[PDB]
Amino acid sequence: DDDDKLHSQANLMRLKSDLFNRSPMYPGPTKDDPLTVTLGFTLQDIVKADSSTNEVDLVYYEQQRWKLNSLMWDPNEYGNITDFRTSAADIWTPDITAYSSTRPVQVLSPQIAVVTHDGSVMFIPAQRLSFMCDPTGVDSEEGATCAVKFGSWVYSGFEIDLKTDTDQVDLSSYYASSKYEILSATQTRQVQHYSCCPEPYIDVNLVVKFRERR
Amino acid sequence: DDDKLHSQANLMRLKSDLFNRSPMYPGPTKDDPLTVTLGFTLQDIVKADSSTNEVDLVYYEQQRWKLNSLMWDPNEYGNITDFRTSAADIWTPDITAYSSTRPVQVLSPQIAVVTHDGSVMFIPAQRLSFMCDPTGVDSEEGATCAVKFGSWVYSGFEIDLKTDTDQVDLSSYYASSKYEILSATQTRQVQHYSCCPEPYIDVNLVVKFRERR
Amino acid sequence: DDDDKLHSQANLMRLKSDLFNRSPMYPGPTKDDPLTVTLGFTLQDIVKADSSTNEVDLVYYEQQRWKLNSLMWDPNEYGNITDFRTSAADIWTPDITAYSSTRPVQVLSPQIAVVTHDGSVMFIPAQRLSFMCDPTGVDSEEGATCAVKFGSWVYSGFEIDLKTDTDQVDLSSYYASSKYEILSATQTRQVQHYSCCPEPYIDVNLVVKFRERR
Amino acid sequence: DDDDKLHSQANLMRLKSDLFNRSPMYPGPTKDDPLTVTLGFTLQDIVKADSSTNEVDLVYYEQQRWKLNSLMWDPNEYGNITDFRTSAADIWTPDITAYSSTRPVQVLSPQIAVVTHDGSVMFIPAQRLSFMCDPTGVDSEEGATCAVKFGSWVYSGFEIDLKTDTDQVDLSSYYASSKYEILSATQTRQVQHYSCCPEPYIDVNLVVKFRERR
Amino acid sequence: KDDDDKLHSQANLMRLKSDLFNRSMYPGPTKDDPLTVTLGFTLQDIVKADSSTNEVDLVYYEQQRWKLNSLMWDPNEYGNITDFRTSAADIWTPDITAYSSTRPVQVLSPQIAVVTHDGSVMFIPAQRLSFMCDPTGVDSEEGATCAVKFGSWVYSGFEIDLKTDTDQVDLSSYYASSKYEILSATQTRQVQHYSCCPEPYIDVNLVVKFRERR
Ligand SMILES: Clc1ccc([C@H]2C[C@@H]3CC[C@H]2N3)cn1
Ligand SMILES: Clc1ccc([C@H]2C[C@@H]3CC[C@H]2N3)cn1
Ligand SMILES: Clc1ccc([C@H]2C[C@@H]3CC[C@H]2N3)cn1
Ligand SMILES: Clc1ccc([C@H]2C[C@@H]3CC[C@H]2N3)cn1
Ligand SMILES: Clc1ccc([C@H]2C[C@@H]3CC[C@H]2N3)cn1
Repeated sequence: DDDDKLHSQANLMRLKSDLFNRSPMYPGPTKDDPLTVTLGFTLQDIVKADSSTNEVDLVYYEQQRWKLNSLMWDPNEYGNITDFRTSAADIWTPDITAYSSTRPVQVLSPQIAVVTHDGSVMFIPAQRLSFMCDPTGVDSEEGATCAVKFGSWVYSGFEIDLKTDTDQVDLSSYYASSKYEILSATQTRQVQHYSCCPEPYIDVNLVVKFRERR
Repeated sequence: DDDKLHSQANLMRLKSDLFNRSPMYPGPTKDDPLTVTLGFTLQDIVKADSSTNEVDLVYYEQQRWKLNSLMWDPNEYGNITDFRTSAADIWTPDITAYSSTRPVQVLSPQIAVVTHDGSVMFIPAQRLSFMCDPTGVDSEEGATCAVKFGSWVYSGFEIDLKTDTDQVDLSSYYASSKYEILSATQTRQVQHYSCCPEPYIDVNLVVKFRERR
Repeated sequence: DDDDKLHSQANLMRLKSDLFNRSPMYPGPTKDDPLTVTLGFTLQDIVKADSSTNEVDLVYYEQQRWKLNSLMWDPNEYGNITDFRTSAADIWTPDITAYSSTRPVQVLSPQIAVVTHDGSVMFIPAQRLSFMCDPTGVDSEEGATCAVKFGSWVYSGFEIDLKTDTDQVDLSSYYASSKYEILSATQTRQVQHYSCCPEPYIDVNLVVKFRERR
Repeated sequence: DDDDKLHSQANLMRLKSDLFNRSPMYPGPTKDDPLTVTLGFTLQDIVKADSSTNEVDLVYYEQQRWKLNSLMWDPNEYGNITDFRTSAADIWTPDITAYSSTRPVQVLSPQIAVVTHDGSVMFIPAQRLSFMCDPTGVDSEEGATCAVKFGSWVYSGFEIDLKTDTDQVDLSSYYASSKYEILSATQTRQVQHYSCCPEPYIDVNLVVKFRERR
Repeated sequence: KDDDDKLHSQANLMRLKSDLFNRSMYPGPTKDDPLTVTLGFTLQDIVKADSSTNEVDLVYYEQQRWKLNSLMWDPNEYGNITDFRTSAADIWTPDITAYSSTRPVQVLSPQIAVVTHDGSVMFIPAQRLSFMCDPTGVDSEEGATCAVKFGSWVYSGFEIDLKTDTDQVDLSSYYASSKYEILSATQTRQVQHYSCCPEPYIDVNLVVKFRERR
């Protein structure tokens, strides 16, 4: 049964080939082919809050899900391969960007996604973000409140739509011994209009109330 | 399903037919001058280091230009009016801050939008450290600083700049920033440099600011 | 005279060619072809502990080992070459990622591995890591305790399995005059489940007890 | 004129393709075929003088100019194209290096150079340099005084020679409101010798005298 | 006259280089076919000693020297070309790495090496290194004392050997005005053994004894 191993790999190498070098590179969404990306935020730590610049440093991971008929296949032609991991470079990925960011976002996780036979893609980049947020109040019972919104930078609402599965930011993995404890963190979808462009823009707005321990 | 398949067969076609045959339109020439429109939305003045006289801004810079070479007719492609593309896939203008003091930091996806008339728009969100003496930032008057943005390699006869208005966009300036803005103006300038015979256009960003109170 | 050197080289260039550029795959692990990676940690220095952000900086090396039938050769027909060094780019390498990390990991070693005729691969990246770690207690007899877990970020337990050779993290090479002395450092295998995914995920958890030297 | 821009381009695209793609790119100067770069500095600002490490940070741009015969063409064979801009990684560029630098040089500007028909090339990289410089006295009448030498790292005086246009640094762009006032800034050709190598090495010595701006 | 002579000299060096790389190739040292690098340090400056992390930052240049068969030519087929400069990435270079480093080494110089007709290569990368080093006592008569060993990361004592030209580090270029005076600096050949692997590994041990100025 090392022969069995060899087939499962002949097949995966074939599925991947037939997908990525047959009808090459899906060109991103268009008005005519809109795409909805599901966003979820696991907040792990509020690393730093610089009260003299009003920047705050978060480490989270952001879970992204979309679906593409172009990534669809029947397992029964690929030997019951239901899914597979691939390089995030190998496929179109959504350009989800933090709007109040103040340094380039730092990737903490491997650039790899998982594609399923229904053409559904899931991708979870863990990131360190520095964003505009005024920590005044972080040492009072009330704490301080901060927001940062995540959305497509280039695609409108007619091209990319966003939706969350839940309002509650995942705090189950929040670092126990963090300098700051979480009081609430909500992921909410929003529409904004910008002075650049006629169309609306979907973002998911992350709102975090927090304070120092003791 | 079916209709989706076509509008992507088309997009893959347009993209292909454009970027191949002239892989690289090779940039402007005196023969083929190009004007790029600049706008600045100021988001935040993060930091003002009075000990080094560096100031830190976070803004985004909106760039627009036009290229016959990116021109196409919607009816050739099933009414595709425009599309998103990688910023590496196309020629982009080399707009550089002149009094910058650290490499500019890109905060946005490197992607642009191309329209059927061959007009391109691109908006890099940037964090900039530039030369600026914040003395006065703690007085009613505040402190004034300037930093000029312009092509680094292309002259006025190759790239020209113009702004659609002189007021820097402050509608999205951070409400709880350490510094409040008093005025921010984007104005076109001509300078000459000791390096080169021809004139060089820059858009000069002028910002008066003071500490929030 | 010197001709012998020339053969050993023709033959290494041949083995490498026949392996890499006459492919037959390696697409990474799948359920049908699971892979077990051996992890070992040599802890070199606790560089910094920042009490105000609850971040700690470690310098270690991470010894990885796996096996691949696809990298297997009969040395007889390659001038009796038993192994060779290759660029880590030139092969599939496991995506072993620190979960509590707070800045991207810093590579301190050459991006090179050694492959043996049995298809066994060993790769030891030296790294600087910053992770969520609360140093409170670092200046008491007891010291402070911190954990960081290392695992595949994208491959589950059905694709990648992890195993240590020993529970003892290697302190042989730990800096003598480091700001912090180690009181124990244990590498222990674990299974977690995550909100993202149906299947379990293996990680090796590094647990470090430390305090300020005298 | 639609076509009068298609021709201009096809020519430039072909011109470039003739010089690099079709031509074997020039292997740097030799003792047998030497080369003179002409260096110039525009000093823009002394950003930081750190008297706890004796590092000073300058921001300046360095005008570089050399002539290559491999880079000559006939504007008659390319629709009268007297010159063009191209990326610095398409051509050979001199390795002019700061000798007393303490942090790898930071590029403030795009990596693009201008080539003219007679083969002359100009390159103006803008940079930030941390170099070894005791700033004691920077708060007195007479100020402090600092040197940093630029010159080829690898090529000696028989491969690369240096010229300046003038031994006055370009203070025309010095930041009027800089922490530091410039008192003098001179650039001078020099010959050194080092242990490594038997020939002499040519540098241009930048010497700044400055004080904290009253 | 000279226009032709410099077109010949170039065509030969263009040819010679394309003879050595674009044909004839060298896959690093083997036990079969070993190699000795000769290391030498010119220490230039101790920039920073951070007593809060026990990190020291040196700025030095490292002279590397090895000899390769695959790199020999006869100047009479290549018009008396005794040597040439070429990019480090066109030839094999040793992976001499700092063992006690805390931050990835920073390259202060261009990556170009010199190859002579007898196959010998010289490569002098200039570097900024942060390494593990308790600087206590640095403000006393007797100062502090620190070691950092450089040596191959992957290659054993049977693939790469090391030798130094002298046990004295070059302080003839030490920054006369640095925050730290050097009291001694010696480079010493050493053999280590590690858990990971069976054979000896050779390093050169750099040992610096230093104090703050006055
Ligand atoms: Cl494609 C993808 C992204 C993220 C993940 C997650 C599952 C485990 C836990 C976090 C991360 N690793 C799994 N797969
Ligand atoms: Cl190419 C492009 C088009 C539009 C934009 C803008 C839309 C969202 C909000 C500001 C910025 N991102 C940015 N880039
Ligand atoms: Cl290749 C090149 C040509 C010209 C220039 C110059 C244009 C602006 C002003 C001085 C410098 N930057 C810079 N680089
Ligand atoms: Cl390949 C090579 C040869 C020589 C050098 C040296 C010559 C000058 C002085 C030190 C360094 N720069 C550096 N690299
Ligand atoms: Cl492929 C490989 C082999 C061996 C090693 C190790 C042996 C010496 C000590 C640490 C590192 N260098 C690291 N990587």
